[PDB]
Amino acid sequence: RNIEKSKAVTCLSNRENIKTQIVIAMAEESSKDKNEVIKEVLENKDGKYFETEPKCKSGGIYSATFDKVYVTCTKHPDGIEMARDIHQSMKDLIASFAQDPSIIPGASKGNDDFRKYLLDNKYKNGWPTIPDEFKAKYGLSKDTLYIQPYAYNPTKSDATVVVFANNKTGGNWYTSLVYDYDEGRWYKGKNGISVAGRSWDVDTDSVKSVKTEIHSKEGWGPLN
Ligand SMILES: [Zn+2]
Repeated sequence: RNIEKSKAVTCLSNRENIKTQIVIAMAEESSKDKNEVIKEVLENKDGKYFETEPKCKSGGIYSATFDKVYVTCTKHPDGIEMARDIHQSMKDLIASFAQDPSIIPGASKGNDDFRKYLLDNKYKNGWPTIPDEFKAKYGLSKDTLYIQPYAYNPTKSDATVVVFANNKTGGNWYTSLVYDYDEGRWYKGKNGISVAGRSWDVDTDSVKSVKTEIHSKEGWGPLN
């Protein structure tokens, strides 16, 4: 129904509001336990944070963590969490390879082979996808948008990981949606950029890192 989709959109906005209030609350009492800060925001202690305790209309239960602040709902999978999880799985795999080349089977130890490992061993139903409510809110495509990693130089000491989303499950490194892992934000532009063949965040004289580019290219900006 339009009811269920609305519940999903509403919950997303809830989680973003929870995130902002937690962030503000932590900056307020900088020297007090963060889990306790999170608990009071979630429960709307003394009506201080919201008009009422945030509740998911689909009956989900909210959680929030501190690394940067992230919020989840047990009934509404969140695209930022999915991106973070993908980013960390690739980072773990890169660290594992650094101790043991054989963790990737076969002769080829490239980005596609690291991704294949992730698909075979963890994401067995394929890459996770950007939730419809996030797409509706932020003006993204009806197309299924696959949240997925690109590993730059995964066998080397300057390995980096970028998570992005496009309508392909592989073989296309151009994207208009890039997840900036450092900011907790998706970036969107209308002209796609390639995430391949260059570092997430180390610029050279002639080749700007993906991160530099998403923050400086024209038509590019933050979404959430
Ligand atoms: Zn929810």
